[PDB]
Amino acid sequence: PQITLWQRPLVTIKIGGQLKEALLDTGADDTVLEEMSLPGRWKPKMIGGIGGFIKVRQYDQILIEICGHKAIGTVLVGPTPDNIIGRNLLTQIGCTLNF
Amino acid sequence: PQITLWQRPLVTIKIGGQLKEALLDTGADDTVLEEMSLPGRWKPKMIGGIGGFIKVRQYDQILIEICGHKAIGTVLVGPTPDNIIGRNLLTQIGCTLNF
Ligand SMILES: *[C]([C]C([N])=O)[C](C(=O)[N][C]([C][C][C][N]C([N])=[N])C([N])=O)N(*)(*)(*)C(*)(*)(=O(*)*)C(*)(*)([C@](*)(*)C(*)(*)(*)(O(*)*)[C@@](*)([N@](*)(*)C(*)(*)(*)(*)([C](*)*)=O(*)*)C(*)(*)(*)C1(*)(*)[C][C][C][C]C1(*)(*)*)C(*)(*)(*)(*)([C](*)*)[C](*)*
Repeated sequence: PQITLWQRPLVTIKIGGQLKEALLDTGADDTVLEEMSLPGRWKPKMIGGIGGFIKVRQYDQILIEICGHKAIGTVLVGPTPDNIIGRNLLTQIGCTLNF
Repeated sequence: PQITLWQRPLVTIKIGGQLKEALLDTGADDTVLEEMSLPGRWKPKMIGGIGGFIKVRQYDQILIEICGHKAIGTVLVGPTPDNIIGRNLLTQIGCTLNF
């Protein structure tokens, strides 16, 4: 899918048996979703964004289906305002920037 | 160009006499540049991200050259960690997302 930037680029993901909409974010090094329930062990961690720093938990080797495409990596769960698909998973579904 | 996401999608911009580097950020609605010297009048504005809110100053109709292409748009100048080119300018240089 070629996506134009007039509208936010939101995509359906299936993550841990639940369905979500997530933003495709090339400025995000990582993937960060709003609080949810994931099975598994996680480790504390903090990321930096524009308004400061949040404390999140990482889970690694989480299967995620992004718009019908399957990917497996680390997902950060914490208090982001929106679900964010970063470049750690954008390079698994093969996604590039073109202009 | 075709920009692949293994590395931050970082681009050279020329804005106000000055050379800067900025990230192409599809998750940013707006363009937020590091605090710098700009001519004109602006208005207080506040924006949010991961971490929370920042107070930035907003400039309309500023000419930017992004990877050589020119566009005119609102540029927000304030306390952000990196320079971000966001959807308001990225649709102007014809940028798309592909997977
Ligand atoms: C940007 C800024 C502007 N303004 O544009 C941001 C945004 O867009 N914000 C907004 C909010 C709204 C939404 N809400 C709801 N949905 N609810 C405003 N208006 O303000 N964006 C953001 O933040 C994104 C992210 C980004 O991409 C970042 N990342 C992180 C990880 O944090 C980028 C970065 C920064 C620092 C340096 C590097 C890069 C998301 C969406 C949150």
